[PDB]
Amino acid sequence: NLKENIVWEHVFDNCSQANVVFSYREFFNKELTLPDGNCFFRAVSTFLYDTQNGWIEVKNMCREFAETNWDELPGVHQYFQDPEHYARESKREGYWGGSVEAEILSKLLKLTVIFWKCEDDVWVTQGIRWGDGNYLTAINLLHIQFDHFDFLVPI
Repeated sequence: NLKENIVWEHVFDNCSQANVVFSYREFFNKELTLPDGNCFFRAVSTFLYDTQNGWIEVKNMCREFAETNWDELPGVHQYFQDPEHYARESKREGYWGGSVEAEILSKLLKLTVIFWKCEDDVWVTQGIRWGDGNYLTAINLLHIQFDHFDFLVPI
């Protein structure tokens, strides 16, 4: 029961986490992303544009929100000194998206972002969430081994 039986526990700022056990195919259809280091941005691109091909625009909008709204990003502050530092690192070859950008996008887009942990391509066992919504009002990502992210579309 994804709408009522989840015990989300505060982590930090707008981030919470939970043990939540379900076969993801009962609630979602999975859309694969290219297995490169841009997979997080590819998954969000699929949500925004119906194609993973716009992943650079997602990286761009994260950098821009860091510049215009730096004060609202305490999670980002744990890892980056200022917006210019974030822009420098996120443009680098080999940068991998994740929790930093989940915070940024939840606040830029004003919706919830959820990472659903799944290690056997069937069963989710944990969630981590930025924002206060449930999965129907969220960007849902399947978070599998080696920090690969695929996109999940609610049924």
